Amino acid sequence: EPEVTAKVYFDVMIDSEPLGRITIGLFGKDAPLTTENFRQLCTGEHGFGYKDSIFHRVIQNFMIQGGDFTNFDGTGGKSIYGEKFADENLNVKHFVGALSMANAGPNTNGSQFFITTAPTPWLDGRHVVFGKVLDGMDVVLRMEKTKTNSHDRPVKPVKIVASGEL
Repeated sequence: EPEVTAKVYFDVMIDSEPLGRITIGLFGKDAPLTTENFRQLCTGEHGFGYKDSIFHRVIQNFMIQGGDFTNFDGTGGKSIYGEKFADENLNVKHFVGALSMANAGPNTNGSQFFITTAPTPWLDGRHVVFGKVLDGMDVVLRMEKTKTNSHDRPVKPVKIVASGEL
């Protein structure tokens, strides 16, 4: 496993229901630019970030997806470096509990990420794995079972009510 160089957290709610804290460890040595973008979006030092954003897509036995704090539908988001930044490390394999950057092709990393819940080998080599859930995996598995109506969107918002560095 890669080395954990930092710890960030999400506090999750689903409509008048605290789900608990998800603790995330970052692979700051294998993906320094990617972890710094994620870390500073967790704290919000640049005036924007993950606080009060939602997980807009939930696919059972696959992944949950969030990070679109501009359009809330999977089309938006932006990095702290600008619009998009380059793929760093592509040799890390996905695993249950991994943090991985969503993209629209090579070198299109913004702020959208997913947390894998099952083996997803068809993403390997094409998405930058930059962290893992250290604690609160049961919260992730609870979020994964939420009711999705259409387009794999949760019928009730799965909201990150708080985020930052631990």
